Amino acid sequence: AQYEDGKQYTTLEKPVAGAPQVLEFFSFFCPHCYQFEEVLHISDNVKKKLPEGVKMTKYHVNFMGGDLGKDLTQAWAVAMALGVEDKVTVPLFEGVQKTQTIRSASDIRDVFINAGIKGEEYDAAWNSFVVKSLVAQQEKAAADVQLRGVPAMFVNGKYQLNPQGMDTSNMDVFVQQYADTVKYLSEK
Repeated sequence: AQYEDGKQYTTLEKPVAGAPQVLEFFSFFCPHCYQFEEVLHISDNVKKKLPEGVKMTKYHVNFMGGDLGKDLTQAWAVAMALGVEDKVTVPLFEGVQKTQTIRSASDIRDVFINAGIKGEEYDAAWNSFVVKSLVAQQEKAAADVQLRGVPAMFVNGKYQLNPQGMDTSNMDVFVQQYADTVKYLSEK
């Protein structure tokens, strides 16, 4: 075939019912995740090729960066609750991996303040039970699907993208192949 199990995707031997359609995992500590966001714009190009009425979900993970990794998963919960993903993603990435100015929860908070979220509103979100369950959601979904590596994308809780089995000479070709693969898996 042109798309083969084990080549551009693997299949979960234990499928995850009730899963979000397109589910993506990342960590602000994850170097390929940085590329995926800043250089490749994977999420965005996948979206552009998906049907619509297709929900796209992105979650942070705990297993990188110890204590700060968990702070970042709670911070990403705040970002999702406030709808400000598109305003903090880049400075969180650069703060962790480029400038290395994020070392504490307070430094994470600074990024949100600078992006214009109000102090009171951030701290209230940070401490809210809506955010707590949004942290639990991120953890449960990672737990449902065996997750030991990022970046990772799952489609309908059954198919996992396998970018190792795609071409990397051309960055644009890689992205298109990746997005086309998600679309193919989507209509499966």
